Amino acid sequence: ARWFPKTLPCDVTLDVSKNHVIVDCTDKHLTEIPGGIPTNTTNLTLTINHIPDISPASFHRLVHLVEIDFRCNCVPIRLGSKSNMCPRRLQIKPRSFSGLTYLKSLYLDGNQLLEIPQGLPPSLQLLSLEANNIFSIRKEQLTELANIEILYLGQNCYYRNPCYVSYSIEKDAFLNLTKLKVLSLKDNNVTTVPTVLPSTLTELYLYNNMIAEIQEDDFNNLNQLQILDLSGNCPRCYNAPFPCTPCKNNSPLQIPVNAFDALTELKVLRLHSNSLQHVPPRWFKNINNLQELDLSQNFLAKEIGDAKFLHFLPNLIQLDLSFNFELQVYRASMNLSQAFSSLKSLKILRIRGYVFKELKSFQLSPLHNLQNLEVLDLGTNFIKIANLSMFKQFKRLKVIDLSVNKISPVLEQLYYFRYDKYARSCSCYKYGQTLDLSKNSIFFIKSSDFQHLSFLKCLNLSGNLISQTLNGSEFQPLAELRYLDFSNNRLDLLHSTAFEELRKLEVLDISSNSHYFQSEGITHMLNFTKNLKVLQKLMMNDNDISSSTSRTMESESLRTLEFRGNHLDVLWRDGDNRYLQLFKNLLKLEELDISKNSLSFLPSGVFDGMPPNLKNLSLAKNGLKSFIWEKLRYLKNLETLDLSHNQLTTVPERLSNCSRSLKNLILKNNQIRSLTKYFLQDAFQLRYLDLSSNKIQMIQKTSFPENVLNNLKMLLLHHNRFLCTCDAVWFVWWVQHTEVTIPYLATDVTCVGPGAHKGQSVISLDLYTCEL
Amino acid sequence: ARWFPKTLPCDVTLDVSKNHVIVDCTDKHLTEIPGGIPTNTTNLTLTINHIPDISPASFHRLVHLVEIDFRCNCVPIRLGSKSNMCPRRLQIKPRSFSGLTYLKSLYLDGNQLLEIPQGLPPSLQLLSLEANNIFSIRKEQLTELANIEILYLGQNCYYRNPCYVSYSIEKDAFLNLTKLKVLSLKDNNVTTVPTVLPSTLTELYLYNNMIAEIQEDDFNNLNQLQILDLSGNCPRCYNAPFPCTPCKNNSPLQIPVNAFDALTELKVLRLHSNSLQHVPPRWFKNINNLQELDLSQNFLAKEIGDAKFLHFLPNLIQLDLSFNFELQVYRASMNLSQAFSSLKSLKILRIRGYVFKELKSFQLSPLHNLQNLEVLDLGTNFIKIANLSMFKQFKRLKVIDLSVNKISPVLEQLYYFRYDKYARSCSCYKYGQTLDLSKNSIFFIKSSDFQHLSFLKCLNLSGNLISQTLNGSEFQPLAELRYLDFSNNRLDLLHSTAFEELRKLEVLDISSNSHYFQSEGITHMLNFTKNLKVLQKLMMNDNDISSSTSRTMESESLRTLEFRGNHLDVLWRDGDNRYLQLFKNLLKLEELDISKNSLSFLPSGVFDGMPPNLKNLSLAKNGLKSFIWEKLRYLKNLETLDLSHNQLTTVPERLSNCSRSLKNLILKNNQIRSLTKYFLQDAFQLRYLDLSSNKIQMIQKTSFPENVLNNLKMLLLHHNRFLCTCDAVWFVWWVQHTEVTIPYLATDVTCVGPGAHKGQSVISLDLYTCEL
Ligand SMILES: *[C@@H]1O[C@H](CO)[C@@H](O[C@@H]2O[C@H](CO)[C@@H](O)[C@H](O)[C@H]2NC(C)=O)[C@H](O)[C@H]1NC(C)=O
Ligand SMILES: *[C@@H]1O[C@H](CO)[C@@H](O[C@@H]2O[C@H](CO)[C@@H](O)[C@H](O)[C@H]2NC(C)=O)[C@H](O)[C@H]1NC(C)=O
Ligand SMILES: *[C@@H]1O[C@H](CO)[C@@H](O[C@@H]2O[C@H](CO)[C@@H](O)[C@H](O)[C@H]2NC(C)=O)[C@H](O)[C@H]1NC(C)=O
Ligand SMILES: *[C@@H]1O[C@H](CO)[C@@H](O[C@@H]2O[C@H](CO)[C@@H](O)[C@H](O)[C@H]2NC(C)=O)[C@H](O)[C@H]1NC(C)=O
Ligand SMILES: CCNCc1nc2c(N)nc3ccccc3c2n1CC(C)(C)O
Ligand SMILES: CCNCc1nc2c(N)nc3ccccc3c2n1CC(C)(C)O
Ligand SMILES: *[C@@H]1O[C@H](CO)[C@@H](O)[C@H](O)[C@H]1NC(C)=O
Ligand SMILES: *[C@@H]1O[C@H](CO)[C@@H](O)[C@H](O)[C@H]1NC(C)=O
Ligand SMILES: *[C@@H]1O[C@H](CO)[C@@H](O)[C@H](O)[C@H]1NC(C)=O
Ligand SMILES: *[C@@H]1O[C@H](CO)[C@@H](O)[C@H](O)[C@H]1NC(C)=O
Ligand SMILES: *[C@@H]1O[C@H](CO)[C@@H](O)[C@H](O)[C@H]1NC(C)=O
Ligand SMILES: *[C@@H]1O[C@H](CO)[C@@H](O)[C@H](O)[C@H]1NC(C)=O
Ligand SMILES: *[C@@H]1O[C@H](CO)[C@@H](O)[C@H](O)[C@H]1NC(C)=O
Ligand SMILES: *[C@@H]1O[C@H](CO)[C@@H](O)[C@H](O)[C@H]1NC(C)=O
Ligand SMILES: *[C@@H]1O[C@H](CO)[C@@H](O)[C@H](O)[C@H]1NC(C)=O
Ligand SMILES: *[C@@H]1O[C@H](CO)[C@@H](O)[C@H](O)[C@H]1NC(C)=O
Ligand SMILES: *[C@@H]1O[C@H](CO)[C@@H](O)[C@H](O)[C@H]1NC(C)=O
Repeated sequence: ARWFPKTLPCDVTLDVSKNHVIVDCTDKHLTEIPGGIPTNTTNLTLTINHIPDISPASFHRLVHLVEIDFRCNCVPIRLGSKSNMCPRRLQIKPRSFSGLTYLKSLYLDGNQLLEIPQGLPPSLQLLSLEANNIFSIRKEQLTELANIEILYLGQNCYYRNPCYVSYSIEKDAFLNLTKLKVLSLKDNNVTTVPTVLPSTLTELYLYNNMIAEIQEDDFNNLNQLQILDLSGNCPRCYNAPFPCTPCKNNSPLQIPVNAFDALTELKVLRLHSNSLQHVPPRWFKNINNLQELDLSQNFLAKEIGDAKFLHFLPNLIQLDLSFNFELQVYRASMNLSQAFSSLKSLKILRIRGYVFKELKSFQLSPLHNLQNLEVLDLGTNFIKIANLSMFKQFKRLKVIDLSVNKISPVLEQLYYFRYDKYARSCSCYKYGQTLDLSKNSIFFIKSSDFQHLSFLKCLNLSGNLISQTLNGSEFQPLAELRYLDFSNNRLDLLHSTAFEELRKLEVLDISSNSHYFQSEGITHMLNFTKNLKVLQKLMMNDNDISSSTSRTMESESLRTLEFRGNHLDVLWRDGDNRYLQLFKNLLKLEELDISKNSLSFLPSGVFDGMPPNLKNLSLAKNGLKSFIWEKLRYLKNLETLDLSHNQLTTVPERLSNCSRSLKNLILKNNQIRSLTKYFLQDAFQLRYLDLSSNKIQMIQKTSFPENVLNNLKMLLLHHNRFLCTCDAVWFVWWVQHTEVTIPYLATDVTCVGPGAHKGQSVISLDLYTCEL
Repeated sequence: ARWFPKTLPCDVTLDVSKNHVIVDCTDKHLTEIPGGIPTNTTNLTLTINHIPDISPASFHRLVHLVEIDFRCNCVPIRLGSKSNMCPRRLQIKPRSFSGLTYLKSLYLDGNQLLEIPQGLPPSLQLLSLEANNIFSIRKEQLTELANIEILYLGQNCYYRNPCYVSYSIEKDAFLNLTKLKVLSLKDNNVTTVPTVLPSTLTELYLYNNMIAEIQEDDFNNLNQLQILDLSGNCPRCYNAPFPCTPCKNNSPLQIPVNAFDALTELKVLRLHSNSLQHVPPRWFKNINNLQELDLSQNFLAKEIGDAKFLHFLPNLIQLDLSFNFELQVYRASMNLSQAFSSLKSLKILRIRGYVFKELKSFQLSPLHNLQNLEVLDLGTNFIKIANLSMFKQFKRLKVIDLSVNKISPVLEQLYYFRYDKYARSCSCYKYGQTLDLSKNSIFFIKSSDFQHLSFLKCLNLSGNLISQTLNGSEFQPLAELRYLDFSNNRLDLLHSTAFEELRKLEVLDISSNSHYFQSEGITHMLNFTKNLKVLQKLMMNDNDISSSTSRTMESESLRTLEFRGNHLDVLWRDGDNRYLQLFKNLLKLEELDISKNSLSFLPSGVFDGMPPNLKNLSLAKNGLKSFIWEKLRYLKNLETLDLSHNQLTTVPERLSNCSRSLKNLILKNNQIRSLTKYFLQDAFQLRYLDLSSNKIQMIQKTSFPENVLNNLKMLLLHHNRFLCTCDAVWFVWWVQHTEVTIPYLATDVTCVGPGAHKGQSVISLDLYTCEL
């Protein structure tokens, strides 16, 4: 199928439309730039290798390069692997880049460089030098960058990559960069705003530095600026997860009342962790276009009850005031200034970490007539009391977020406290109105708790303390609810009428409710599904279910059942036939996950007990030591079979004789040491096959007929025990010449032997002596 | 050191005092009895192999055998491995046992035998034939057993090993076994009590059968019987975890009032799962000695309120009345008859599964003057209300068990419901008075909850819903408490005064309280230990701890800290020095478990930050990819180092130069491929070394000096990658001749190659061609 096998250890992709030739050698354990890179290459990526040097030889033939991505070949010690430390900084020899007349983007982040690389071609639009050791910026070193438009210099002096001095920037070092639009000097030990900056700037990132004061004219000429981030200058250090040094005298970042007067195009202003105690209204007198304001992690608790500056922000879309509470103070209630009602455009309001005992409806009246408000986030406030009926006046909202509180009758998990959320490395909302009560202290629920909340589409009760026999009465008002997340509670399924009042429920999650399933003698009605007439997906993972009072689960609607992390091995104890049809009467079930059920064997009868339309079956991670492949004939609609992470040792003699429907067969991480002689014969309908991480030594053509292989959408073979003897000649030739997608050919499709060939890639194997 | 290497794949022990030669071939994957078993062998065990036959050659030379243990070489299908099913039942040829003039004990359980083996020697005292296929007992087949005292015939016809007919016993089949003391016919589909039985019987096991009625004279002659078990005849089938057929019309096992009149020596009567509705006092008229009565899994709920029979049981030690509740009945309270007060000798009372809402002090008054009472078990009753102060009248008890209830302001976990708790296979009580409130619904606690309970030594609150900031006030009456189990709650360690009122506390378990450690920005005072002045052991496993407001834990008493299952990798983020001394001021800490903390590397400063008297350190299961062995020099008292289940690839060049104190070094399940040339040179304090489950190919003599090997109590080497070439000549010879204890030589110290030798045990390897 190929006359010239590809030996290059990189992926090569063809973007005919914009004439791009993409060569991606990411994470190929290279110690040199590989030979034979195509001369037409436009995008060359060498990220995460151990190439110690660049020289004119490096890209000599590659005159068409628009982008070199050479990140993280020598990353700073505390940021990189401690098992493969980089011994010496990347060495760049003169005029390695000057021949590349078309080069627009150069990424050299994370190479321990000491100076800005010189000799760069004047076509360059983007230069990236994050996580190097460059902490002095001189005008002279920037002359080469006349046409530069995006310049990243951050992370060159901070606690994970120290330079032990203040960052240095020469007066007007950036000024004659007349095209520069984005400048990022974050995480750099910078002490003053650099001046004068070019008025072309649209984005300026100065956050996480040691700037104590803003001068009146620091931003005087920047009439095109759209994003300004000054966060983390004079940080609020309480409970900081990183080493945190505050400004002296509990000082805030000092910003003169007129400092932003020139910023008429500013759409985003970030003032997170600046220890602000006041927000002067005068700041925003000439900014009418501001859309996003971040004021989290300051000391604005009292300002929130006053907040006159809000009257100047009628175009604001997002307001963040999270974590402004006064230390050691547990307020009685939330005091929102009436000025919030002048925020006519607000869609997102976040006030986590205000820290107060009781929320009452009148406290939210300033928001009552904000017509665009879509998200109200009051998480992590330790609220003990809130009458949920209160939110009848907020039907228009998409998400009401009370997550992580103490109520009783999606942002990353580190978000407000992490050092740099934007550091670069080397859900039920769509169903409609969401009330998120997850991670609260709700121990008991009753219908009145949800009075006037009939409009709700998703209710998140995950991680409460609900330890209750539901009988169909607790959710009566929730007549529109489509999604209930009830995971991490203590559901007691005594009654098969549980949840039946949720007559429009489509998704139910009762995962991690194992408490009552763990003790003998307790009644469990797993047939509670019959009463849920539009239920589409049921999750009951990690419930430790090893017994059931009912012997069948019933549903004519359910299409997906997740049953992972239970004890079907106990339910299907050999000799006990009573539960072999547990799933049989889920007539429209197509996907069944019964991985992690300690199923070391399948008793006869489980396959005949499967419902008739089963399409996706997972039996992964069961410790399965044997498997009657012929029993797959009962599964007449089977398309995906996941047998990964087991102890299987054989494949079927004729996959076509076991299932002439199967498309995806996943056998990774088993103990298979050989294939049957006619394994895939006539298995035409097959499209995806994972044999990786087994012990296969040989594969002959009879097992892998090409009438089958070339309609394979992927074939995974890596991490086996291939023996590269003259018996392997067909397999080696076929692998070298096939166009079927096989991952990790360059890195993990390897001979274990004999001796000479140990560790050698099958792709590079020369077997001419077999033909002499 | 040995002139004749042992090649026999069995363990051989010498018990010089009792003149025993013990040969243990348990689970050696033998398909034949090995040659060369010592002629003096007295105890031979071949359990769990695949030896298909026994013949006169089997034990030909072994005339001194007192015991043959040949269990489970062909186990019934539903009881055995489905990956290695036994193809044909064990074959015993004639006269295989008659030459064994001293044979006292013969175990042939689980071999699918069809008849009682004939030709047995007249010395035999014990025959065991459980889990075979013998379901007709004839007097003729028993004549050979004249001297038998112990006969196990159960598990030959039941749902896990069906015979599809009723068990058959000939009239007086057992009568002429005049020495028989123990007869077990459990799990056999028996339909009547066999008669007449020999009057020597002391123990009769007839449980899990199909006996519907006892005849009035079925036990008439058994004036020596001490234990009678008739349980599981007419079973109580509700929520049974095995296929269960009740007698119909809800009939009980029918027992005439005089059926026990002859059993004057009876000490144990088991009537579990017999569907009893009454316990006639007349049953016990001539049983004056009964000590143990099991009446669990009947329908005695109403009888418990009357219970006139208890007046005839003044010597009873143990009474079990668990799971007698009426189906679908949730009683208001528990009604214990006054007759319980006549149980003068009672030590243990178990009444689980009575199922009632409210426990109150007056309900237990019949027990107030039972002076010998030690255990009151009221678990699994769904009690919602209980004033714990009532147990002030129960200071003499050792354990008050309210586990698994719904209270709100040690038996196996399958015990009452499993089919045969005695089926054979092929904790804080010690501190004093214990109140076990585990697995209840306690969400909030206050001091008054423990009013009058100052005598308690151990309190188990595990698995409740306590989601509360403790501040030192909640446990004030518990002035003698030595052990608090607070695991699986939702501890909020806001205050460093938590638990400080428990001034005699020695052990605290706060494991699996991860809830509030999972959300960012929440204050955690891990320095709460300072106030606990006699605390010896602290468990805080599986708390997901990744942040702390305090930087150090402090204690003058703590000796053991379990800190497993947290995120020290995040706390010790490279470049953040603030937590590197978290444990430094636990000045008396001797044991530290920080396994499972995602520590893929150890930041420098961790070892210098350890407290000075640390002796046992676990770093297991961390994904550790590298390790600076020289840093062990900081741990001048280190004796045990557990690095198991990591990714290490090297050992130190000279262990003695890293730690002068190290005695136990555990390196199992790593990636070590070779040892350093002088690894163990002069490591004179080393005593235990585990290198199993690595990738070692070769070991040379320089690495293993003999003056060090002579002090090793164990050296574990199994499951490596040994290369059995002429280069391995020292190691192969040394392994064959050493006296150092090396486990699994017979089974898992194996050549991986070259070719001819794959799978061969190095103990069997012949390398003479290397020496020609
Ligand atoms: C190949 O490299 C070019 C050069 O950087 C990439 O083109 C840039 O793509 C971003 C994505 O929107 C644009 O903002 C830049 O303006 C583009 N620059 C030019 C000169 O066109 C391109 O994305 C890369 N393609 C791949 C597949 O890596
Ligand atoms: C940021 O710059 C400060 C100084 O502006 C550095 O602090 C100095 O560090 C040296 C070397 O450790 C000390 O000897 C001086 O006493 C420090 N001076 C002051 C004024 O603090 C600091 O190390 C730099 N931070 C990083 C992360 O590189
Ligand atoms: C070796 O076999 C003898 C004979 O079966 C065992 O001796 C019996 O041990 C039990 C347990 O202590 C006693 O109750 C019996 O009284 C002993 N004698 C008989 C005739 O059964 C002995 O325990 C075995 N030893 C080992 C190490 O297996
Ligand atoms: C226990 O004995 C009964 C008979 O006393 C067995 O039941 C019979 O089984 C055969 C074949 O399965 C049926 O055709 C009969 O109808 C059954 N008879 C009755 C009276 O039910 C039963 O199989 C035996 N149990 C075991 C585990 O062997
Ligand atoms: C040993 C009990 N077995 C049956 C049983 N199961 C449960 C259960 N899951 N939850 C409960 C919650 C409250 C009260 C009782 C139960 C209960 N009961 C007892 C009864 C309702 C009479 O069936
Ligand atoms: C945003 C969190 N700031 C630190 C904090 N942690 C906790 C905690 N673990 N538990 C609590 C329980 C009740 C009320 C408050 C807290 C609380 N607070 C707030 C503080 C003012 C210090 O009390
Ligand atoms: C809220 O705070 C504001 C300003 O700090 C002030 O009007 C008043 O003290 C508070 N009002 C209420 C109703 O609590
Ligand atoms: C909660 O508020 C609603 C107002 O919609 C009211 O109907 C209900 O009585 C209140 N409940 C409590 C417990 O205050
Ligand atoms: C419910 O909230 C939990 C806890 O934050 C979250 O992990 C989960 O994804 C949410 N469920 C849905 C369906 O969004
Ligand atoms: C369900 O339980 C609720 C809550 O206690 C109760 O009001 C109602 O009577 C019960 N309904 C049924 C049908 O059992
Ligand atoms: C589920 O099975 C139990 C078994 O007794 C039965 O009581 C109940 O009627 C069944 N489920 C229904 C009716 O949804
Ligand atoms: C308890 O039940 C027994 C049995 O019916 C009855 O005789 C007795 O009067 C009851 N006593 C109480 C206090 O309920
Ligand atoms: C519990 O009983 C004790 C009697 O020892 C009494 O002092 C206390 O008031 C009772 N508590 C409650 C809540 O009834
Ligand atoms: C407390 O009870 C739990 C739950 O039953 C049990 O697992 C644990 O071992 C008990 N703790 C002690 C110290 O006995
Ligand atoms: C500790 O909490 C208890 C329970 O609310 C309270 O009574 C007590 O005053 C608190 N003590 C301190 C010192 O805050
Ligand atoms: C624990 O350490 C913190 C330091 O963050 C301090 O506020 C507190 O007083 C300390 N408490 C004790 C008991 O040492
Ligand atoms: C390790 O060995 C070197 C060289 O023999 C010696 O100088 C050094 O003191 C030793 N260190 C320890 C801790 O034994």
